Amino acid sequence: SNAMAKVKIVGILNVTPNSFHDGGRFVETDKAVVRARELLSQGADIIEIGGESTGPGSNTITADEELARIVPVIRAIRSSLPDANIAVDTYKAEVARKALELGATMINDVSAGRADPKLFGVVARSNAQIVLMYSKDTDPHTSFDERQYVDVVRTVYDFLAERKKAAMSAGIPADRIILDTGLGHFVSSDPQYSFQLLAHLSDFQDLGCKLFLSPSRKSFLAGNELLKTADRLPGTIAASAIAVLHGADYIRTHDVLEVRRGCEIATAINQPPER
Amino acid sequence: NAMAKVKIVGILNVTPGRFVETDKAVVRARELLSQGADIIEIGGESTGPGSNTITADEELARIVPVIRAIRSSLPDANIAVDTYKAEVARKALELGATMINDVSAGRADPKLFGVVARSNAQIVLMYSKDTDPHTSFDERQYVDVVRTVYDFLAERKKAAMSAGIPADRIILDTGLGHFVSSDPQYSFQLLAHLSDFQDLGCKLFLSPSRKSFLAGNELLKTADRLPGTIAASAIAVLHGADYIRTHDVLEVRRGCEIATAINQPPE
Ligand SMILES: [Cl-]
Ligand SMILES: [K+]
Repeated sequence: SNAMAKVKIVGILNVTPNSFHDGGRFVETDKAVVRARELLSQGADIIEIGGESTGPGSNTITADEELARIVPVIRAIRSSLPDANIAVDTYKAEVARKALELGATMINDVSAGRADPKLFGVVARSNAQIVLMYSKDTDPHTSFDERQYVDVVRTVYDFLAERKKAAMSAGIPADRIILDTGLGHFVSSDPQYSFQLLAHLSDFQDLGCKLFLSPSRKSFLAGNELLKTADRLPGTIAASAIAVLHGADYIRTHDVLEVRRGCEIATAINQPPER
Repeated sequence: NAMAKVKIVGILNVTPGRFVETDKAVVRARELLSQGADIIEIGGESTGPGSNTITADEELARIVPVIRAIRSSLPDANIAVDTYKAEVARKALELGATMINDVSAGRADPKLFGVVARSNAQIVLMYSKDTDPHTSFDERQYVDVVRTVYDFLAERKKAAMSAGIPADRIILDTGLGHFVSSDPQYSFQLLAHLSDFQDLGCKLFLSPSRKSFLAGNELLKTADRLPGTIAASAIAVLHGADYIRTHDVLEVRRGCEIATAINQPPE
């Protein structure tokens, strides 16, 4: 029949220790597992585990520290929740390699394969999907910068087409390549460009890949009131629903319950009558 | 011998119909005073990242009814106005404000210094990395942020005095957060070396006030920045701050009292 599939909701699971010094890792691992269960309980389809933040102001960490953070978490989830689908947010080949050996089935590379020349190969030799994100910066840690564009849609489309080609040349087929236009500071600290990408998201379907976006209480949702993170849930729901309406196949979020429910409405609007 | 406590400046933002704002504004003003604020700083125009310009008429429409309401209901309240517009400062001073905080340090409106010169009010000159009063998201780097900010404040104090404002009515703010840089390290460096600014001979005013430079390694959002704000505000006082601007009057006043006590020499 003509049934439109629901969007896949990607729950964000960031593993960041509280204590700066050594010790207290079992406690942090246990906390991450509890959060993973809650994400699944709220209806997340994929749990995206990351040990290194890449938003503005974020610190770079070594592959060893990154693995020390996520490995115990991945192992605990795969062991107790084997039904759960795990994605790993990393730009390092060594980290991706280990994550894939442990059962992760998706790698989300904020640098679209530019940070580590070996990452595409690692993904190619697995059956994992790769999410290629557009970023205005070469460095995987994005900057606060009010970048301007003549036409952001063209710039991002051209970048994603080139990264898709590069991934395919490295051995990853098109059916395992997912594209993310980026939103917020990854695109620009000037919010207009994020809204323009959302308006024209359907144009990206021509690249022949599933689409992944993360409005997720980002900067661009501040609006006229200059709303801070705590007040951006309605805007996050609206932007995520509109993204689904315009073609998003995956929505990444910290607010699984609410964003899943808002996106269900977008899917229902896109659902043609059963006749 | 007894060192005076810092003056706490309570933030009262009047940024959104119109009339539904004033009784609520008076209620908040009363609460700021109840918590121990010495000055109520009314601001009708946001100047943080992503903000846009509002007209002088719109700014006046926002703040004037609030100033009038506070003067009437809370006559003992000292009022400051956060504005870069001469026309707005002029009206605020006529109505009783005794302090004008200019995020542009007199650069945005060539007539603002003259307006303040022709009053008995104090002016707060803040350092901003941008010429436009609405600050940008920009990870501005510096070879020596303390030297850059010090020289900027010196030049601005000189301009204020040239316009007719005496040194005893000039207050300096190094800026913190995005005004200095979207890279947090520079805000911490200014707090470390705040005592160096005492050489300019003016009282010092700072506003850590839950700014994003306080996010730290955990990338803490606003709701979780109170401990950092308390620590930063207390260290600012320890290092020479005469005024601390905040939304959290009670807690910041109490934390700052500890810094004052640490600065109190023995008997
Ligand atoms: Cl420099
Ligand atoms: K303001």
